[PDB]
Amino acid sequence: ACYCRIPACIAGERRYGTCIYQGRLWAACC
Repeated sequence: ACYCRIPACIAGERRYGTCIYQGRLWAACC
């Protein structure tokens, strides 16, 4: 599954895109 994260993905995840909520930009991390 993919998670929304700030400021970076966590261990063993890779960034594939972006989430938008609460007026902020999140890394989509899978």
